[PDB]
Amino acid sequence: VPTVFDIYSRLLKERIVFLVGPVTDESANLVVAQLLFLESENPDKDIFFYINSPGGSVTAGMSIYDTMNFIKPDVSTLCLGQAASMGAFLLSAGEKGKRFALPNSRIMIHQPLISGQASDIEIHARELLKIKEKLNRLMAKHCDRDLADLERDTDRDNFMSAEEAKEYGLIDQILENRASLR
Amino acid sequence: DIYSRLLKERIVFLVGPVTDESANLVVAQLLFLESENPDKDIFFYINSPGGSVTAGMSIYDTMNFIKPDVSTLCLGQAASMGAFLLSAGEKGKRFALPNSRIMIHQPLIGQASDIEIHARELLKIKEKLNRLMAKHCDRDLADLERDTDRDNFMSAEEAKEYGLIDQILENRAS
Amino acid sequence: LVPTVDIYSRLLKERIVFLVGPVTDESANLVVAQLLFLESENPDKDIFFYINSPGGSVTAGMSIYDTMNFIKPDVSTLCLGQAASMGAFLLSAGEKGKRFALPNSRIMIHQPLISGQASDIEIHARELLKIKEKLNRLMAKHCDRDLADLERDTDRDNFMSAEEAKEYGLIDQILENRAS
Amino acid sequence: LVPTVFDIYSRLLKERIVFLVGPVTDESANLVVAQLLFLESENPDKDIFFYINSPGGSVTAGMSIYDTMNFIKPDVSTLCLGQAASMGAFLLSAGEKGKRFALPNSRIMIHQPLISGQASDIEIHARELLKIKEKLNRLMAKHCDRDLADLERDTDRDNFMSAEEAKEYGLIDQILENRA
Amino acid sequence: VPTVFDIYSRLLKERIVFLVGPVTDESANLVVAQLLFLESENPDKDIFFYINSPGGSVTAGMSIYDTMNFIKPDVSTLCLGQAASMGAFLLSAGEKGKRFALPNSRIMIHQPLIGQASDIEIHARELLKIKEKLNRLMAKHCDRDLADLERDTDRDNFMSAEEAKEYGLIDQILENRAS
Amino acid sequence: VPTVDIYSRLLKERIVFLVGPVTDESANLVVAQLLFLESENPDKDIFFYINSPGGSVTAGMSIYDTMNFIKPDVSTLCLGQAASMGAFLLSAGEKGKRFALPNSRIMIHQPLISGQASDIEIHARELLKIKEKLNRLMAKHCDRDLADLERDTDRDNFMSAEEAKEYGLIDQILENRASL
Amino acid sequence: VPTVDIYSRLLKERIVFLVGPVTDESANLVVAQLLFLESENPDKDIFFYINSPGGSVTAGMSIYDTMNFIKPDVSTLCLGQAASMGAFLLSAGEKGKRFALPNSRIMIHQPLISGQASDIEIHARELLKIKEKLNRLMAKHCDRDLADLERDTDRDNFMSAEEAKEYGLIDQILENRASL
Amino acid sequence: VPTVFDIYSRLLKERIVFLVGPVTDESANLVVAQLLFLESENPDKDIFFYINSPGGSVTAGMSIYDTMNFIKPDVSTLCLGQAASMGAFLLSAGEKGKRFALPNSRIMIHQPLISGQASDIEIHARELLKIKEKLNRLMAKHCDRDLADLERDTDRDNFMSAEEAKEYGLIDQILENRASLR
Amino acid sequence: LVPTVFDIYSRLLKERIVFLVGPVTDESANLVVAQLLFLESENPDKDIFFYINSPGGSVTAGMSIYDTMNFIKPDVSTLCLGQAASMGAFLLSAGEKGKRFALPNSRIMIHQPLISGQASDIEIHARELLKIKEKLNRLMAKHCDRDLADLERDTDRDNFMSAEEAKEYGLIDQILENRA
Amino acid sequence: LVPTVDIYSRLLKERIVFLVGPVTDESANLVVAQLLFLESENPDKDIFFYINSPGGSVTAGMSIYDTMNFIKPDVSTLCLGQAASMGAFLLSAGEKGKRFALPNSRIMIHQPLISGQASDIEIHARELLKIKEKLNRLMAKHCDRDLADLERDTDRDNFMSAEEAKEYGLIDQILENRAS
Amino acid sequence: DIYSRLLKERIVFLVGPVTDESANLVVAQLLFLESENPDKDIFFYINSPGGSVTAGMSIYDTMNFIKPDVSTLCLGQAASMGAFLLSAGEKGKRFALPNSRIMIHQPLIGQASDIEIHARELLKIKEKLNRLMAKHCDRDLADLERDTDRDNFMSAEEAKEYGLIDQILENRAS
Ligand SMILES: [K+]
Ligand SMILES: [K+]
Ligand SMILES: [K+]
Ligand SMILES: [K+]
Ligand SMILES: [K+]
Ligand SMILES: [K+]
Ligand SMILES: [K+]
Ligand SMILES: [K+]
Ligand SMILES: [K+]
Ligand SMILES: [K+]
Ligand SMILES: [K+]
Repeated sequence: VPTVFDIYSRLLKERIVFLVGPVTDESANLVVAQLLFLESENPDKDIFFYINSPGGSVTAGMSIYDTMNFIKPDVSTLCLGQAASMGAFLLSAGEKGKRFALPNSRIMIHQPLISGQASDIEIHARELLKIKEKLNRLMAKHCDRDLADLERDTDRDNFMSAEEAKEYGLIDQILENRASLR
Repeated sequence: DIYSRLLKERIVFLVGPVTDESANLVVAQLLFLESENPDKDIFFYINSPGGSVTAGMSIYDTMNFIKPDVSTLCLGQAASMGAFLLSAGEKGKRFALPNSRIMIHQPLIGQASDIEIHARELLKIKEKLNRLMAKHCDRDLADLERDTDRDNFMSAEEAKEYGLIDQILENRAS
Repeated sequence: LVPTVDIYSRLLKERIVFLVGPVTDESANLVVAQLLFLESENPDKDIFFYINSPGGSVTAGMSIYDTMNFIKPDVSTLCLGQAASMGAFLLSAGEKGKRFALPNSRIMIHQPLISGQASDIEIHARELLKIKEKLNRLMAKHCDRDLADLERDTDRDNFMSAEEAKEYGLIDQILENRAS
Repeated sequence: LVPTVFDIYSRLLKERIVFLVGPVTDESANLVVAQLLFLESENPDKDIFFYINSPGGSVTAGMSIYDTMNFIKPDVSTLCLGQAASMGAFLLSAGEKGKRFALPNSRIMIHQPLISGQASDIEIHARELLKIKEKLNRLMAKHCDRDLADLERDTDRDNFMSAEEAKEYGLIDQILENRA
Repeated sequence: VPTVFDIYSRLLKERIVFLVGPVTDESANLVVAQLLFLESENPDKDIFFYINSPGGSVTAGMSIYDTMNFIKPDVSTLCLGQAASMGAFLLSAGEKGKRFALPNSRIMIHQPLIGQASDIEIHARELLKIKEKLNRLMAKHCDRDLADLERDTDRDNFMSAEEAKEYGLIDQILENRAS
Repeated sequence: VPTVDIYSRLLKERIVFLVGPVTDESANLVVAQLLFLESENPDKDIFFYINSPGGSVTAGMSIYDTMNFIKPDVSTLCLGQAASMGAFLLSAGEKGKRFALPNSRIMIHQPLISGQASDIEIHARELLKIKEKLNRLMAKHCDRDLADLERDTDRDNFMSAEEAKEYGLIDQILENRASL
Repeated sequence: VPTVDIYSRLLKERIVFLVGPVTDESANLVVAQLLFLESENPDKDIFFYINSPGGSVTAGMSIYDTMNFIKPDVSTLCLGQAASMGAFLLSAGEKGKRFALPNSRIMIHQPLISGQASDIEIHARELLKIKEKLNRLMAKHCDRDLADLERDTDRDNFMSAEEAKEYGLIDQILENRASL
Repeated sequence: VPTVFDIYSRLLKERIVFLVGPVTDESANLVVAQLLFLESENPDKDIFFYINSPGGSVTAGMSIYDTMNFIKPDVSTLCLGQAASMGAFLLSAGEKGKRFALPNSRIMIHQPLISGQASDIEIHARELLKIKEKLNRLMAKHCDRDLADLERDTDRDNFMSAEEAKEYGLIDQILENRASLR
Repeated sequence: LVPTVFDIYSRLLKERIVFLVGPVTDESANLVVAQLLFLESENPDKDIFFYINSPGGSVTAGMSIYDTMNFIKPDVSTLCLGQAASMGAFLLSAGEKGKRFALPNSRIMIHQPLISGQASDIEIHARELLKIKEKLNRLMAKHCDRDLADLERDTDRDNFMSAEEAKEYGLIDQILENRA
Repeated sequence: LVPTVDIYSRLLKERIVFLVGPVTDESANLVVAQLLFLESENPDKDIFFYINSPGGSVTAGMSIYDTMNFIKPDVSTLCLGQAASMGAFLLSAGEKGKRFALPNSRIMIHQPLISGQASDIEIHARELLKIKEKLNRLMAKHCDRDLADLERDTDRDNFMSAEEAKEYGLIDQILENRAS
Repeated sequence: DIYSRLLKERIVFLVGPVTDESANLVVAQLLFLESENPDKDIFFYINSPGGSVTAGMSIYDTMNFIKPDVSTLCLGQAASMGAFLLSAGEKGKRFALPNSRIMIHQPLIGQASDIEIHARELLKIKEKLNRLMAKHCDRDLADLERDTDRDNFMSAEEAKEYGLIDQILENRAS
């Protein structure tokens, strides 16, 4: 990581935080920690959360989501490359009006998928369906859409261009260069 | 071979895990014995820890389909599907040797939509087997749900009291 | 590890043929060979095809299906244990009026599954979708059902009891014993 | 693992039926060669029935069967069941013209050759592969009564065909639904 | 396996049945099948059950044990090489007066050995029931007190043929066709 | 890594490297260097040196959109090779500032890849969307017609520096700082 | 193996097969068949069918010396392929009775292989002795000059049946029993 | 193995015995058993021992050697393909005057090679050297040569053509076809 | 694992020494590229000393170094220590003429390219490999002041050379025994 | 896992360089780099090269050897533990009069060891034999011994005590302490 | 780091197996400590099961070569080459902690010609180490051959009586 500080620590001084690759407990908590630090540095200035992720752990992603909502600074989100599954959930969770994608980003949403005794399978199946239901409800809220839309649109993999994600309510604006924003 | 010779005495064995292959071999022997003589008892000796539910159901439904009475005998152990099949023997002709042990328990083992479908199917299987075992044991479904929630080991005498077998045989003095 | 009197050859004399376990080229062709043999021994007598299978290769299954329909004897089918996917397809393909299940059999139906360059992925995706359509049209015919029902009812795994399979049109009768 | 009757495949050999099932290997191909030579020796004046359910395999092992078919006196009638892909399709199309058949739900697939050191050696083996590619196209066009350029176009990528499409192409002569 | 009949089927004509190596469901049931076959052949003649086994599955061993007592023929036992754990249990289960060992055989006896806490509890309890029943039956075979067997199986207990005769596990040691 | 580290020292000269496979992590490191250099001075050119066989399409698009997004012109330099997504990024450099060294090689091709039919259908459609979008963008980079890119990427297409320049993928070949 | 076993039945017709790699065991089985046929009748031709990619040089020499040792002429037939030691044995057949089918292929090359310098020296010298001896024998089989074989086996040399015949490796190409 | 008897059992009726591939306890004892059987069938008729072997276990080879010397029938030996190490030892052990090779056979002789505490290594090293010495002495006897020749000529791998093996004393005659024998 | 002085290789970089050790990979080659670019930036008027002990590796990674050597202003003097084989020899011979050296017991080896799908793809990649083979021969003949046909002859198989033989060939200019 | 005051860098200040374990390109080049560094720090002061190595790559060892002889400082060598094969070669290559061993060191010398097509095996066998001759000539010079002695004495592994190595000419003195 | 700090107190550790790398790290620390002060004692703490003979000899010869006295201390265990090095400490300054254990034993580990060469070398090594240990212990070579034929475990007191160490230290009260 090229020092100049290492490059990512240098960009954190500009209040940029990256989520790259799969969402795990460790990658999620490092994002969380940066969020908490930037709030400590300045609780009123925007934070810029750059997401390039295929998704990953649901609980790890929820640690990021809840921290984004907790802290005082607005967390603006930007998809580069892709935001799929939990990546898309988090992209759509950015401060409304400050959710962005670059022109050739790809977004994808879908229902939960997973890798004992019948009693235990019942317990975990019921929990998995509650998780599916909660994510559809939260996403509907982010997207300003009907819950029935999210139930329909996550039954199988739903790949979206940047424009399709904006029309869906998942992001607010597509930025090709600086000139954009409106 | 020894097992072919004993088939001539109308003896059929279930030994070791219940698989599609081991179950169907039992099914074929049952159908053969019925073809040779549809009216004479068959002796089904079970020493098995269980295995596949559908493979076991192929044996169960064959036992009930064919004309011969299928007498069952537990030697060593009959656990899970082994115990189900032991209890399925013709009533009055279900036996265990004195130091046999029985064990009964509930069934064991993508997208959320698919997990839901399969969990539902597993719970349907669990209830059907409990209802069928209750019928074999002349007990209630609620007793079987109770008593199979975790592994439930039974001696021969305990199995007889429960209704899974009719008699314990030390020797031919019934 | 077969007993000898072998048992499956002895039962082939009673015109009984088994499909047990996954459908592969080798397991399917052994069935084909038995069907052709039985037709050779007597072309007018029914054959009894006992099925306990989770399915497998579609093309291997189609070799069985087309042989069942080609040969002169009626092929009666019996599900014991389970008939899932291609197994269910074959169970439903037996001579109408002679498709049976034992009472605690399980049937399951679903759409095709698969467990390079974009051009080639395109060619193979199109072929898998053609297979999906053909099997729905064929199953709808076996079941005396509408294509739109089969398309719907196979989108995900669809488990059926013996009585549900009868109501659906996949089998004709449930047999509890030799008095049904 | 084969039923006894005295082995079922040997029993069907008495009916002049020869199977090719699964991948074409030196050993599986020579087994077909051996059966063809045997059937010709037993009676050179009766057709042989070559049933194919194969995804293909080694080109050279396939040519050993091909040249044997054409060498011996009997007409080798071919039948596709399940599938005949790559070398399997080549051999299906090589059956005596007028005696090439498919069952209704069999599928055919044709394509150009595939393979799964020093530059001088890469050159040598590459040259041989393209020689195989051109030869097989020339022979397939001959089997299909088609122009070489059609086969060149149609074998660049995997080309799947239903029995009706394969008949229209010239690879088979007739589709058999049953004994009618 | 050489042929004459293969060698073991030929010795079945002498009513000799072998248990060799680890006791498994499959090895145990093959023994049961031979015992049942010999009883059908002649229920009034003794069977000679030669044991060279380190032990194995308790339930597989019990299937042989109960069959030995179930069938009409006397089941004479002979240890060659070793009879350890379940092998020793089966050796001592022979018809009393007809349990034998060769002079350099070795016998060994010991106690049985091998999820959610609830399941561990269930299985530990079953293993301890196994422990008590096995001690109860061995004391019966050896004509000893339950407390002796409890004491003497807490850890591995190796016994010579003479020691095994002294304990009550066998009746006679055979060097030649002696007795 | 020699220390002054060598890559940070060259970052001072606005040199950024893409070496080896394009992954989420290697692509994002480039993005961070591009963003950093923009912060340091938004009007001076950046020199993006590429020796890469390709890799992830979406990881590469993250580099692409960043190149087009920031104010600095991103000049590209192929050294060794620029294949697939590497060649894509070489061609995305600011028109007039795309270069290769004389024995560099470029290669272009259509996308490559290494469940249920419904899902296979969804991903096949998305892959063909990717193929079309990339052909559309490359045709623009090269000031060529889409049908030329469709034709010219059906299989691996290797190009010398001189061939890549004529194609419109690069602007100039640089032997030294006097070939400009 | 179909039963009459198929290979024993063809052994009655003095047909012996070499299929797949030449190993000590496959080579010695051929030797035993050749010796047996000599015992049955020492004056009638033997037909040695070869579909082999080669294998062990010494195992192959055991076949060679046996062919030359026994009284019967050993006619050879290449089907599929005869490569390396396989082609060597094809060419060792009784001159005038070496054949190939029309789409057979032959390949020839120099020996291939897959400690202390003193030992490496010993085995390198023995391998070059093998190379020379085999080139010397092949030149004789083909009625050609040694320098031609040295030149023509430096790398893999693939030959059609027509090319192998012109070379002197085979005598005739057989389409059927009328091409003779 | 083509029945006609299987082919090798058929050739055993003509008193032909094969050793093919590596010499192991099991392959050696099967050769031994055939030797004992043929002696039982007829103790005065020659036996023909065809050898195509790279060698193998020294003790297993010695079981063959000693059985060949024990039984009443002469054991004539024939190398086809190759006879290396213990294969060569056994080839050279055939009845003198009846040791043969086909024209392109290869023979090879060499000293023993092999795949704890120093005391144990000493014991096994001393045994290995005794084995080396005994094989050189026995081979010298088979070859009618000086022991010093065998010590020299087995220090490293010594590959021999059929003619070189005949001149060495290892075989008696090379047979190209039936006409040979003398 | 490098001694501290501030790292030893960085310390020798202060003396304008650059090492290539072991296989040429994208990452090891770009590390050399980076050091060359750094040394030119620090002082374009001083020679760089490129010490090579390498068995070769990726041709394209080697070309990235080659083109950089020729691109930058400094003379890149090369020195063989231990060995320079394949791409290592190519780069050694590419040093500024008059400044190519070997130590007395170093060894050089040159050879043609090596490599360690569908026939259409085999053709494409084979064609590129032979293009690499001809290009490298043309460039080596240029480095060695020799005729192309000499390099064609002399690189067909592994060609090992002592320092004195490599000097006579034209690959190096002088052998250095010590500082004299 | 080095202690810090790191220890090997601290001892490099006293002009001590270690070779420990197998000789590889990387371990040899680290030594070369230290030798060149020490020469740079002071070209007239002795360097102390401590060797505990079983040997390894000949070409990597030759890179060390030629650097020892090239640089201006005398390189004194010290064997501790063992110096086997290339380690012994390097121990013996130290400045004459300044080659030492500790009293319980072990030295061992032997001929080279190595742990495709006949043509290539020939080329490489010839190169291994050239290496064998060069190392014998060079060791004979270091030891002030005849080539015929080194040829003889390296045919198999030859272990030497410190006193035997002195008598042989490989070292000059055995050092028991700083009073020898 | 902790070990760098203790090196400042002239403490050097041998922990775990003796390898070329672990031995040479010890050698380098010994030479460094001598360079810093050639006259002050060095404290070499050994907890080792042994390992490579030649790697151990590199330490041994360095201990004897450098000017500083090398005091040795066994903590935990010193077995095989660990025990050899413990006994090699400057006489009068070889120590063990009270529950240390020592163990001594003989050395442990192609063509017949090569096996002969290496077996001979192994037996030469065995005798040299026995002669050297005898010297350290003020014992006879024949005692050491006797007493190392198989693993010979010794307590601290047994090791002191044998001559491998001089004193057992419970604390600084020598
Ligand atoms: K916030
Ligand atoms: K019944
Ligand atoms: K029909
Ligand atoms: K024909
Ligand atoms: K009894
Ligand atoms: K830009
Ligand atoms: K002949
Ligand atoms: K004899
Ligand atoms: K330059
Ligand atoms: K010097
Ligand atoms: K000292």
